[PDB]
Amino acid sequence: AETVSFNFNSFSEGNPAINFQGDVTVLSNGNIQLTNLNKVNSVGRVLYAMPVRIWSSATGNVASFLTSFSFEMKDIKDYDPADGIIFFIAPEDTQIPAGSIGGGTLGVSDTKGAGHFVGVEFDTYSNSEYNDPPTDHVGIDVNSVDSVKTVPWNSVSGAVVKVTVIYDSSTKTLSVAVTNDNGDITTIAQVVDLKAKLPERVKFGFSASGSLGGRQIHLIRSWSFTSTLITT
Amino acid sequence: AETVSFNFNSFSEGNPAINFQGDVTVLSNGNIQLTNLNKVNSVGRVLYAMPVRIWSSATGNVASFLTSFSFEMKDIKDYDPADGIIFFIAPEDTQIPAGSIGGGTLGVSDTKGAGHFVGVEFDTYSNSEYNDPPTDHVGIDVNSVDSVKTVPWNSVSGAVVKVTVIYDSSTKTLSVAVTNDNGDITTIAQVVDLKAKLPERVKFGFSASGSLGGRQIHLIRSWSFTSTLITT
Amino acid sequence: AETVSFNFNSFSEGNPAINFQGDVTVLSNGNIQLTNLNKVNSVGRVLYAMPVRIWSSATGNVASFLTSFSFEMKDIKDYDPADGIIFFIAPEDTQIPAGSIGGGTLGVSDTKGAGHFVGVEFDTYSNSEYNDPPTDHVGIDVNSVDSVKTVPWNSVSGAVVKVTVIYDSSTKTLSVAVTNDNGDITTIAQVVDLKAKLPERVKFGFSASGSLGGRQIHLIRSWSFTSTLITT
Amino acid sequence: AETVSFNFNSFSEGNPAINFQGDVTVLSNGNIQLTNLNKVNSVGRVLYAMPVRIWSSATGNVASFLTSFSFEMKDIKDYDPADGIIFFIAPEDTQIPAGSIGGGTLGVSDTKGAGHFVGVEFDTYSNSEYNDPPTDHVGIDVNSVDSVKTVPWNSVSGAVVKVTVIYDSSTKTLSVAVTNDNGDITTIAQVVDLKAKLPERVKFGFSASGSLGGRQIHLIRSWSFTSTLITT
Ligand SMILES: [Ca+2]
Ligand SMILES: [Ca+2]
Ligand SMILES: [Ca+2]
Ligand SMILES: [Ca+2]
Ligand SMILES: [Mn+2]
Ligand SMILES: [Mn+2]
Ligand SMILES: [Mn+2]
Ligand SMILES: [Mn+2]
Repeated sequence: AETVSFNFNSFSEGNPAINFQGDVTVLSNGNIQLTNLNKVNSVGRVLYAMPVRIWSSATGNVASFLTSFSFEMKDIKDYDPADGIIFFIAPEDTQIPAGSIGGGTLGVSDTKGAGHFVGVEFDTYSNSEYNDPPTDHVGIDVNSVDSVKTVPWNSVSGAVVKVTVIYDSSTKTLSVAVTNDNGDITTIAQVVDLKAKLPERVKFGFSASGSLGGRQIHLIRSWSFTSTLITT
Repeated sequence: AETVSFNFNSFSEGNPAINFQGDVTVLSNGNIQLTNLNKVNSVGRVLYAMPVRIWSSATGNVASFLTSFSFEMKDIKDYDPADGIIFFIAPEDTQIPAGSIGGGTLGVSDTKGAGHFVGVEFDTYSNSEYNDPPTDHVGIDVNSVDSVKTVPWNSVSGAVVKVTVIYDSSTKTLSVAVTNDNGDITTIAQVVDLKAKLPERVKFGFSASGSLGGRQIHLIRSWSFTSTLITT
Repeated sequence: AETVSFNFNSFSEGNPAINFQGDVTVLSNGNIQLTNLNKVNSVGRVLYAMPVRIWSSATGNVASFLTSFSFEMKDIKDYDPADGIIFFIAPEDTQIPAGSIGGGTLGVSDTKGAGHFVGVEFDTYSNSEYNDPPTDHVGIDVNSVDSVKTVPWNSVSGAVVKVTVIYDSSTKTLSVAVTNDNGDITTIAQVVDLKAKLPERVKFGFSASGSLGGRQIHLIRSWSFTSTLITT
Repeated sequence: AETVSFNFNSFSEGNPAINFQGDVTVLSNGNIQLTNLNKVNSVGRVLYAMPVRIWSSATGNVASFLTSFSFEMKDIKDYDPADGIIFFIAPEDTQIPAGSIGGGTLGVSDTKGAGHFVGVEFDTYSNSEYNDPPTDHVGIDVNSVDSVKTVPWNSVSGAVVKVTVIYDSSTKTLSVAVTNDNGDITTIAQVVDLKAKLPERVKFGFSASGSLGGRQIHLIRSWSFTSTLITT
């Protein structure tokens, strides 16, 4: 029984359990703000320091994890809300793409839209070049921001959103259940083999980016985590 | 969107929001002791008053729901810790089986271990008659307690456990993630069609049965559920 | 040397192991409920019947003890949560203060809040009448409820809390580490010469007190304890 | 609050959560074995991989921590048991003393007997040079295997121990509570200022060494940590 869990009701520049990437910045309160509002093509990402082992080439067993977080996006004239937020998983050596252009890559892929990540994106700005659907949305991305599957979601300025991902390794089904402002929930799922698209040890994080014409406020609020691996 | 949401920190026998059925009683703090210990073949069930439409035959759309709740199963000599609690989903006119028999029917099935329902059971006694595993577990039950899928679980006496369930209409997946005391977490997932296996309107609830020689305590401590069915 | 250890996962009116006092009552899930909620100025206590010897005058040595216990306190309209639970150590003949008054005495002190005992008080009502910190606090008490040491704590309604308490004799330091629900721990410590405060043999127990305006649910869940006295 | 909890009921090589040093090896049943037998002057350390910041230069606050763990020492024909185990706290960039003699240093101090580290030790071999007591003892070490204070203890071949440590920041009182196979608890405490003896960030871990004449089995059955740091 190999478990790894943690809790964050407020973050802070300092706590080694958390490492920053890009323009993340800690707020007077406790929240985290990924993108910078004055930089062009900004990119921010944040992830748990110590990496997590999600499977053993020894037992072949895959790990199951339960997570949940609360973010919040918010408009800001005269720019356009973009591009959004992505909850990802990446090799223990993941850096913000080389000279990343930011924009709709969500700071996790390259210009073409690819990279070595598996995540959940809360895309608010529909990017043609990546086959985004003409509306805001929740989607599953694998080694590319050209989501494998998506789902009609609605970004609400100032709305405090709440997410809950459940990974059942016995089926390898990634399950996402978003909890909007008003109550309506949005659910998305996609059977993705982690042991096949990711290395033994990986890192869990949050990325958010903006273009030149679009910049929005990206704040992460809470992120509890627990992942158990079985070894026998 | 046609949503339905509620949250219970503690209940009562009066709050018409809850339907009590049988041995079900209510502690002096809000916990719902399902089974009675002095009675043999006891059966406790607590449905959620107001029924919920989980699919419109007109639109074919199946509702998606995210629920999380907490229970507790504490031993009591000289009996056995059987059979356990079950979070089921059954038609709006559902009632404890005609001339029930506690035991491993859990208050949802007949003698043959059959019935009209869908649920996540937390089994602690191996009743070979309905082909159960050899140890405590968590199974997904479809019109039967002879589970469709099982994962080895570990019930702990006087252990506050946490269950989070996500049903994603799109994939018709019933993701289950248990969070035992210590920290380790147990998960099991499956594909259920509800619509296929159920009427448009039903009720969500818990249940607990108790054989002749084996009785135990089944406390339901908290419960939140939010269902939504896109339709328009 | 001479050790005295025990363990309680449940209790039950019909066990010579514990003396009941006040308005105490045992629930169906094996839980000592201190205060009864339909009475003004309620005081129920509970303690190990067999008086334990913490120190002997012949040798001059004091014993060290290790104890852990868990309790649940829960809110309810229309009264306000108070006053709270207190783990205390008193003389072998310790009785509930003559003609109690409830309020911030926790069943150990009188009207002036002073008595013969030494205990840990998980406080929920700021009884300024006894120089109480303006928030749910934690503190060590020595012959009164006008704490020597206090620590901002935070009691969560309907939340299961654990507590480990250490008392080293060589330093006579009372260590206390409260583990809330969410995980963070609140701790407090102090120097206390039991030998100079309490008599050779003393009983250990729990006590909760209510008032006319305010009341709440006091649940003592489990209790294991161990103490060793050097005899040379 | 900035808590950091984890816990292992068993260990496994590779798990990025743990860092192994020296002669450390993991047994086939989840136990770690700090020392090597057929080797001379064996030293074995195991650290919680990720660093925990034990104090903030911003507020000046220390953190409190509640950790408990289980260790076992067994005799091997006809090498005398030596020297013992040590739960320590030291600067993250902590490595095994270059050219460590092992033995009475337990591999956390040099020949002289000093080193930058705080820690509780379960010493079991009279090392005149380090002013150790005449018998198996326990002690709170502060930058020297020459314990600031020790108490009599007793290593029992193949016996499993039970230790609970609590460091209350409000008093800077590190208190330990041992539990011999038989039952007697063993308390010892001391005021160590983890704010003034170490650097904001440290690593926790267990170290075990030996000699040529002295050798033995050191196993660590399970370790569970938790440390909250208030930041406001
Ligand atoms: Ca985009
Ligand atoms: Ca059964
Ligand atoms: Ca008070
Ligand atoms: Ca030594
Ligand atoms: Mn997209
Ligand atoms: Mn079953
Ligand atoms: Mn007080
Ligand atoms: Mn020593």
